[PDB]
Amino acid sequence: GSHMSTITRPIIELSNTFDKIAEGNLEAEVPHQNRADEIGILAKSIERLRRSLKVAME
Amino acid sequence: GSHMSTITRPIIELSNTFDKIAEGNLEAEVPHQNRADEIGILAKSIERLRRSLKVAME
Repeated sequence: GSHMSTITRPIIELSNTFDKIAEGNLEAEVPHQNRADEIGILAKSIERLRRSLKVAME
Repeated sequence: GSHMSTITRPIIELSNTFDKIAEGNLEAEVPHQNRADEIGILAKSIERLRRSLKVAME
């Protein structure tokens, strides 16, 4: 592919985050958490799901 | 105006999906699964996580 645009950057990062969640890793950090636009909200949603997983394992 | 725009439609749908996942619901379906662009790939990632949750419960 091409890294000419920064739109691919957040999408690739979110993909890696989903993998770590599926594997049962509750230590990885979610990216773009400090964003304000719709991308920021989506990242926050992932973080919420991660927290719920930790509670279940506990 | 904003409602007419389809930019908010996919983000809102993804949010609802995250909620259903957090609640332990493995019956809800993921939207935009048939998409080809980066949005389609992201939806597929959510579906994979949902499947993993079902395996853990079972």
